[PDB]
Amino acid sequence: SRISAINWNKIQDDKDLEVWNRLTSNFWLPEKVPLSNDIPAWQTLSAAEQQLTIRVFTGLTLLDTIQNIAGAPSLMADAITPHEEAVLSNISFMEAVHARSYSSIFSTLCQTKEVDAAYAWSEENPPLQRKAQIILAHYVSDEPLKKKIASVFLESFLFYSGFWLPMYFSSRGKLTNTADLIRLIIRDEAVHGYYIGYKYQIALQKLSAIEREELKLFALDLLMELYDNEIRYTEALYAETGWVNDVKAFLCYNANKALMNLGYEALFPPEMADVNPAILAALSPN
Amino acid sequence: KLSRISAINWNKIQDDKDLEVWNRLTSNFWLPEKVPLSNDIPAWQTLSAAEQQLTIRVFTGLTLLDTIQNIAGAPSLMADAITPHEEAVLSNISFMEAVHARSYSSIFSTLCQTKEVDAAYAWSEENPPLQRKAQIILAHYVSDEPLKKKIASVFLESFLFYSGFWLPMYFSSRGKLTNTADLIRLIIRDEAVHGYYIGYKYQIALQKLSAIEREELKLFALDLLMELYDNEIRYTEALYAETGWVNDVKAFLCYNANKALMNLGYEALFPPEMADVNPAILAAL
Repeated sequence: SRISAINWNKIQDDKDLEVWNRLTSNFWLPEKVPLSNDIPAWQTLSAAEQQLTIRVFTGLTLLDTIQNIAGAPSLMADAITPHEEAVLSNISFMEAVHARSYSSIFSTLCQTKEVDAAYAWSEENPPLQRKAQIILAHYVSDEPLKKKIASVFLESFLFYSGFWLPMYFSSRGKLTNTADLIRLIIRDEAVHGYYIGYKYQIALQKLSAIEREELKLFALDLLMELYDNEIRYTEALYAETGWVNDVKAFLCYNANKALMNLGYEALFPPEMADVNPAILAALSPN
Repeated sequence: KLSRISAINWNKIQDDKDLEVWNRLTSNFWLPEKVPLSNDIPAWQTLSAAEQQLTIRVFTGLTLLDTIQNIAGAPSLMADAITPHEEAVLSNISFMEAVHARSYSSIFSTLCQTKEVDAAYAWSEENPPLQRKAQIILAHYVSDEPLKKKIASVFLESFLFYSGFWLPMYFSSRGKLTNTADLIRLIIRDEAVHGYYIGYKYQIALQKLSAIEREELKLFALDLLMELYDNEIRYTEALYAETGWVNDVKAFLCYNANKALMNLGYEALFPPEMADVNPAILAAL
């Protein structure tokens, strides 16, 4: 028995139709955002701030390119309902839109030499290569639940973390339209992690207690590995700024969200995940 | 990073047509919800029990093909992309295939009866022709013959598919089911670009092969087209049996088989005498 025609009037899990409706309904393209209105704001940023922004965004671009190419697609083979497969094909597509959005921003605000140098930086940056390597290794592996754990960490932790910068600038009245575009990405990202995290939880109920325990420990070890590598990434990128400690706190905040999307309890105490209300205000994240 | 996957750069297009198609397909985004299907409810009851059943089975068969294209087709063409932008384009195509398929359940929900719909599904799960065409195309998508996969997908989209759109487009000319006709038009606006683009990439791949290999593929194409053609003929003679339009369809099958070959860069296989179709039908497409 091959493939059967999909019946959307035979939903097997109401969650599938809900996410499908939310994701498709929230469709958008970078051309829909008035990025050109940030050109003046861009001009008020220091040379150091401009480089920082470009490198950060190139980093996010790498992550979504992977999610578009290997991430979302590697989960489609593990879907437990035909409707899930359709939703995953929408997620994969939107990851392409997300990756494409950064080029939109580069075309509108930056100079070619400046952007090309950033792409060269991303090719050699240690922490960025390592994080891409780690996740990608799980995506090509044989263990489905580990692919989902990696995917949620990529979306609810690694990604969100890069959103601090546009959100900070926006709180200062700079790059407000780019910030709007990032909130469009977050609106998708929040649902992606939630959904994939939910499917992970269901798969867990079908396993022995010994097996759930092995995955829980795996989850925490992978998180600490990605977390500490993200701290190093952060300390090098924001070396100047004076914003390193704010970003770190943001990392812990999102790591807790990644964990709960997986069905686990928050791991970082409030004293480590205290995000400036200005960032939270201007945010609208998970 | 390193030599692994690199961040995609849309300001360094490697083939202008990748950007063109990306913009056209994303610009044409749509969902079945955007179509006032309900406005077709009245006209729907003006059809006999035979017509309704026929229609529902045609749409079920089409639903089977898109589901395949969404999960197996488009996705298998991924590994064969020759530019990063093509990969992103194929992911959009794969997504829209899910929208196409989902659209049919919308039509059933808005105009049919549960028992009546589940009837078509059981039918497709055993209809000899349908299961065979699905078996043929799907066998290629699973293999490691990149160019054959492209030939197969072009046949699945520019030939196998359009062959079912005839019916809905007739009602359009007549006056019945006008909103469903708008929907089908949206699916066609996508389908036409899909065959064109993939046929385009197929031709790029051909120039890189030896002269003997191109002839080999060129022959393989005709051998696959005919096998699906006769299997399609058997499919048409059955469903449209009653009605008395089988001839109209047999003539439509040939029309789209020539257009599918053109997407691959080949010459027409059926002379205009066999691939002729009512001007009204064509005027709706």
